Amino acid sequence: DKLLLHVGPTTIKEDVLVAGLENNVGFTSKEFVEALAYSLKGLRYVMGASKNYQPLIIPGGGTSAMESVTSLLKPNDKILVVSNGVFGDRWEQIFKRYPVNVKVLRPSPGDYVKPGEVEEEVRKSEYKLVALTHVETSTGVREPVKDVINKIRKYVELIVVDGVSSVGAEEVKAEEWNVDVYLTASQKALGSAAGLGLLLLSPKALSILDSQNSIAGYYLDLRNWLPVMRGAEEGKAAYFATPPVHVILQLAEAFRLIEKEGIENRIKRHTMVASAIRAGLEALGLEIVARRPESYSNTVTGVILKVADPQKVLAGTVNEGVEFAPGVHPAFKYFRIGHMGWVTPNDAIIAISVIERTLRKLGEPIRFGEGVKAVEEVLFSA
Amino acid sequence: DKLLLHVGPTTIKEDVLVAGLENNVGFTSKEFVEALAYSLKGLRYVMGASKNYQPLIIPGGGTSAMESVTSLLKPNDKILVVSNGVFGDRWEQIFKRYPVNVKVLRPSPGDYVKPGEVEEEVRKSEYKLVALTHVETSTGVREPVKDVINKIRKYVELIVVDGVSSVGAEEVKAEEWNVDVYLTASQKALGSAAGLGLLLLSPKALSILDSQNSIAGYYLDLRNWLPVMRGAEEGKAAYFATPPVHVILQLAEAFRLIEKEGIENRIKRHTMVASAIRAGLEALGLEIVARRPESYSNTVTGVILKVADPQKVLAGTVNEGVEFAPGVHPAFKYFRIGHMGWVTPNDAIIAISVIERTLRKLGEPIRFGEGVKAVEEVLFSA
Amino acid sequence: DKLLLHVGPTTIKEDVLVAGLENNVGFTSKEFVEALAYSLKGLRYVMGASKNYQPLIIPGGGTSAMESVTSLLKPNDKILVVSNGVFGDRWEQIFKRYPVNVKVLRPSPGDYVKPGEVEEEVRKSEYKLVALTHVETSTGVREPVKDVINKIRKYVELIVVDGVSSVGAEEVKAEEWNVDVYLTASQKALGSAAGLGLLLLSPKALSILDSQNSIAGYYLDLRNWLPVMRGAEEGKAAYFATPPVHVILQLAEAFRLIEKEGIENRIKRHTMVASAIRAGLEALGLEIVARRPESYSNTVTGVILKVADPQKVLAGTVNEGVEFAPGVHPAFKYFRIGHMGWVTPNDAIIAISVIERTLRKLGEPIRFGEGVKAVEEVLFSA
Amino acid sequence: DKLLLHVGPTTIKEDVLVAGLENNVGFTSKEFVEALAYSLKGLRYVMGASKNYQPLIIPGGGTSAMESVTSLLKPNDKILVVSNGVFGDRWEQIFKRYPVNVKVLRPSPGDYVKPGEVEEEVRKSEYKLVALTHVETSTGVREPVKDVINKIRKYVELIVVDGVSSVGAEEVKAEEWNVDVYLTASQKALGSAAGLGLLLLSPKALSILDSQNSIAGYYLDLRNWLPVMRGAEEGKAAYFATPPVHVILQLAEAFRLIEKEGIENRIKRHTMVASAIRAGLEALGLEIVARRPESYSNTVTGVILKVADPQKVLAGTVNEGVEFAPGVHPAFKYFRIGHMGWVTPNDAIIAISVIERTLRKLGEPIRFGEGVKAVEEVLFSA
Ligand SMILES: Cc1ncc(COP(=O)(O)O)c(CN)c1O
Ligand SMILES: Cc1ncc(COP(=O)(O)O)c(CN)c1O
Ligand SMILES: Cc1ncc(COP(=O)(O)O)c(CN)c1O
Ligand SMILES: Cc1ncc(COP(=O)(O)O)c(CN)c1O
Repeated sequence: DKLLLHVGPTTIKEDVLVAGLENNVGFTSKEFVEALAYSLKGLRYVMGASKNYQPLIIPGGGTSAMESVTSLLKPNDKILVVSNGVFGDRWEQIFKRYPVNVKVLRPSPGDYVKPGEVEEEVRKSEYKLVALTHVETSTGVREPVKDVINKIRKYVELIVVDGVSSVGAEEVKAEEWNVDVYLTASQKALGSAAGLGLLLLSPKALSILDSQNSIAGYYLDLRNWLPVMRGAEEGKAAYFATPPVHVILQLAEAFRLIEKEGIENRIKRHTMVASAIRAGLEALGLEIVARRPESYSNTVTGVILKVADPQKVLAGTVNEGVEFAPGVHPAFKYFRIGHMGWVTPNDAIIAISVIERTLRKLGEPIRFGEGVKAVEEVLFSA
Repeated sequence: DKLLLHVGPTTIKEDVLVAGLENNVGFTSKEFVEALAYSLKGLRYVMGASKNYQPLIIPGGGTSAMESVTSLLKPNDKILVVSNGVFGDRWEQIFKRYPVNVKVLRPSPGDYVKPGEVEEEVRKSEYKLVALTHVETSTGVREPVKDVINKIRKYVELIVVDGVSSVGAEEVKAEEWNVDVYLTASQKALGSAAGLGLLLLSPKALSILDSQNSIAGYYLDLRNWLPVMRGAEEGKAAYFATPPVHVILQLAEAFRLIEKEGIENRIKRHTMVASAIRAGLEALGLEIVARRPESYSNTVTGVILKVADPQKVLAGTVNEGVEFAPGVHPAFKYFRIGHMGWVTPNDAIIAISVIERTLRKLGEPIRFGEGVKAVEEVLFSA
Repeated sequence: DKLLLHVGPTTIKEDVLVAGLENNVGFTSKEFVEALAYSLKGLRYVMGASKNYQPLIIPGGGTSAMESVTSLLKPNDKILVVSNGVFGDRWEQIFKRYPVNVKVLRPSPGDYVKPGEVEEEVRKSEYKLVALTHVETSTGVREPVKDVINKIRKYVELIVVDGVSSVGAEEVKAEEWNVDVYLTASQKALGSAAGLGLLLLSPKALSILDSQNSIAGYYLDLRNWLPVMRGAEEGKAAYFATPPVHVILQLAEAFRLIEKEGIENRIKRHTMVASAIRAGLEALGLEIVARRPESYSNTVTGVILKVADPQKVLAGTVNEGVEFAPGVHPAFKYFRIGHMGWVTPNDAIIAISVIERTLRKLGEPIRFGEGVKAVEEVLFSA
Repeated sequence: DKLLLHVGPTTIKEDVLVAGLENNVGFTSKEFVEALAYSLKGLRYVMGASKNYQPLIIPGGGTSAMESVTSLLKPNDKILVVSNGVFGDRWEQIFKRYPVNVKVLRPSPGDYVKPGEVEEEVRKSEYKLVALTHVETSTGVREPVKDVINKIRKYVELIVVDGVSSVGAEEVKAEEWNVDVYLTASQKALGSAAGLGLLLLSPKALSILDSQNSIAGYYLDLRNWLPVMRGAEEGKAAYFATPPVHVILQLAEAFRLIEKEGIENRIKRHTMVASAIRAGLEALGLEIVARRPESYSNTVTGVILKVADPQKVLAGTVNEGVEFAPGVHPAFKYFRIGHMGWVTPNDAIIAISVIERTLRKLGEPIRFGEGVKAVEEVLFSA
């Protein structure tokens, strides 16, 4: 019966996986072209953008989408990374491989960089590109990206947001907020199979691709994928390199279900489920990793353990039918709950119940019983 | 009932697709680790290599596997590409993005570069790396890789072979032939879902990764994927970047079926089917694109059309229940047959039958009836 | 790659089987009710009947549908069975269990009972019920049911036709021809999973169910299933006994595909494929079991073997990737080809090719080569 | 994400459904014969019986298996039915169609017939057959079958038990308890797809089939299915009437999983889950339909509603992601929980949570919060 409440893949709807069972479909096939076109439109929809913004779906995942941003860069370009933890630091790790200049702002552990501190930095020095993380998966911290952008937009040429753990769950307004690259992956809050990175580009980013050279490699140069994406939307097949055909069939079904629910409702569901889970944790007397309550993400929650060993908690919860994620930040001793994608009020009950039973057996100080009760309470106020 | 006799994906066995229907599996899951370990061993098996050779399975496909070879290179390295057509030329297109020096040898259209000509060139200039294409998909031409390598091995540091349209269908002996990188994709003669590049590295290539810097980017630096692969074989999960989890489940099932059939039998099946198809084409009085009979690949055959329009043949054959591939070489007017993966003697009958009926309707001069008869004859001598 | 060219199940379309993958559907579920209603309408469509005719879908298959006809009978009722072989004789075997009087007409082996001979019998004696077989699966013989009925309609109270191997492949006009019960199964020319019998009742048969007692048992009394069928069409769930829920989901998808193709086209496809196969057999110099050419059914062909052992032919063809059916009539030494459901021109080529190769190996006198050629010829005249 | 906590089908494991995706399997196919043989052995295993007891798997379900017991009867035979409700009464409804004499014992509503009362009746009159219901699905009442049989065995010729809602969940010892027919269906505690009745016959029942005539019809005469079952176990195909081939593939996979878990563990799991659910109901202050605690079945629990309308509860719970079953007994106002098959401790938490939230909204007097707490408590004492 095992539940996957991990950081992605999470539990995938059966209808989504089943869409990948076509034994005679390839990259030129009519069924593929249609699924690709449909998914490109789905991307515009979940990110809040009109047809002026160009969607791309490329092989790999969040990390390949991130590296592909080098398609917009030239040697010696100046980049500012606003990093709240592991995945903010990945921008720096990627850019270390390229002839570019990188400055990184970091907050105290588990905190977030204030919009004021980013504003101050973009006024001090001239940046070609600013990189933000919408939800930092290592700590469960959501950056106030709208607030940051409103402040910095006029000082910088390009703004990119890693929405890998946010798109499909948190409010995203790529066009309204004037983001140049908003990216995500297939296996998180979109709730589909892994193997794709997804990007939405502003007209300004698109102009760079159409008119300038870049420092990109071959596979991850977005100029190489553009003909494939443009073609698909005009109902034509084009070939750059073979895409994950069947993973894209599954993505199109995920997007069908997302449009059926509606993005607003889907955001509200994530807010409810996450608040319900956080109520349960607090009632138990457990501390959340994220330092600032306004930054509690609706996809990931870090749970601090004062006594028990996170490793044993994880081994134990799998035994009781839920796979959670390990905590990977040197400043904290914790584990993570992934609550995203197709997550329901019932998943919130199971999560807090499995946490209660596992911690009681391992001798972590908690208020047994209080957790599920607090969850039920929040779910009732729906 | 439509047949996919394309260049990859081709028709995928139902058992293979079904293996991807596990809705609660992620990159740390025990089921994933096991499928990854199993597939890594399968790779050693289909490429003819002992445990001293290191397998890697990365996201994307043949093009990402090819680009990842930059992990073995330094600025100003000298590379020789032996190119028989489109996919040989892709090596040059990739290496144009990197600070390296590239020389390319090309034969007459539809021919292949003789081992003597490669020998001569590696004696004239000192090369860090030589790139070969086992089967050139654009023309259906198989390079005598063993013969080339026996001649050049002592003159060059590193030898890589693009086995994208050969591995799982043609004889491959990576260790015996002393190849440093043998690569392929998931969606060709392996007969699985698209989304993966596969590589097998010699101890010498492995030593470079373990001890030297390179010109690689981030996502395609093989050093970043090595911990994941090493870990999986020791039954441990490790994370670099999310792999196409469910595509890997499918690959492990493909490898289970391959081991059941046996690699030698599988090679024999491809040889039979391809010879049977070529007999049918010849009986019809159709010319094959590949110039030299010793190079007729057992995965792809280019079919020259003297009168009818290839585009119309393709539209027509889909109507009669087979999707073939377009011919993409400026020197020829043709279409391509993909005969690889799970292909059977019965697929050979259908292919030549659908070709007969389609060409008859479009007015291409052929000997009606003779095709299927010649196919049946070859199949009967099994 | 094995082909199932048997008498039912035959090869099932993937889309049909996949429709059965819903892990949370039961007999009251909205998805089930909808599939049941849809299939009941599909039944009216493939049998040529308006809304005045009542469809029923019951558990089991052709034999349970046949036995359920006892729902229309009283003790001492007089029945005439027109039997062309094994499945005509099944009517008598069923009715032997009931307090009824049965007379059977039979022709010479492999022949059919002429409409004149049935007319003569219904004039001599008064019958409550006449039972016909549309296609007799043991011999491949199609009875001219329209001609029989036109002659006998005025002399008899009730006419039932076993369309198990005819519905979905041969012309069926239940209302126009004034049939009282036309029945079939799910696993034949409808091309779906086994586990259901299907019946279409005239207003006169329906009046019997609504107003009279019968000799029926419990499970197979159609009066017990009527509330379930009527309910489903009015969008309501009702319970008699648990039906094969998921088999019914698959049937609804089969009917979706049938309506997409159109019944007329589907009949034409079966006629083409069967004629193509018969041309191949004749060109080979093989004799067909059915004695009279006007009775050659378009779903089944019996193939006489003069020398080889049918058992060995069957073992051999499975080896070459096609499962045919055994010949089970004491008067003949033969095997059977099932060509029904999703059968295509390509299946006809494979069938005759596999027959040629298998017979050549076993030393049955045939004209090698001529078979496939004659098939191709008929397919070309499409 | 909807849960099916109904009376059968319940939620089916994905592995089980997937086993039915084989598009080229029929009744003579080697894959079918193997699945049938395997399932017949599985039946002996879950019912506690050696090879002397004969398993049969027939089309339809529990009602067809029940009617097939007429295969053991002769005109004027005397039958005693011990009926605890709806499905006990079905025995009488079936036997009303046959030339037999039926006496029925019934207890007060929601109670059960004591072994003493059955003993008294079998001493007063001589009975050919006694029919028992192991779990009466309408009320959730388990009959102490072992105790009844120990008392009556010497006074009656044949004993049959309807184990439709018990086999795979409750202890069953058919051989040790000397039962002549123990029957069930595919879609209940076995957790597979609907479409099959399953029966296990004693040597004495088998002797009747082999040596005597009966009052059975045709399709449900077990003598007609015996050659099919005997054949399959000796690895040979035989044909009586087409079985639900793909449903049988699924059943064999269900039995594979059952053997993996072990029958004793599976019984313990059902006991735990059911006790946990009953604790939750009691903590809420809800009354259970079953009158006598020793008879609380571990597959079904009737829940009495004092204020709210059962119909609205059912409509509401579907909305909150669980489908339960309606209450169908004139003496009570209630709904039913099905907790059987693949049911887990986590399903118990969800069930009582969904019940709490739904009842709170409809104004049924309950102790909010107390339910889940009591469930968690029982699960923790595992
Ligand atoms: C915020 C964030 N950004 C980037 C990534 C990298 O994504 P991927 O593993 O798909 O390459 C992740 C990893 N889940 C992530 O959570
Ligand atoms: C010989 C050859 N090499 C490289 C490639 C590129 O592979 P991919 O499309 O999977 O990136 C192909 C494409 N079929 C190929 O056939
Ligand atoms: C003509 C005919 N009638 C009746 C039947 C009985 O159908 P079933 O096996 O589904 O009970 C068959 C068997 N395929 C048949 O071919
Ligand atoms: C105890 C009992 N016996 C008999 C039956 C009848 O079974 P079916 O609906 O499969 O015919 C049922 C129905 N669930 C049952 O629960």
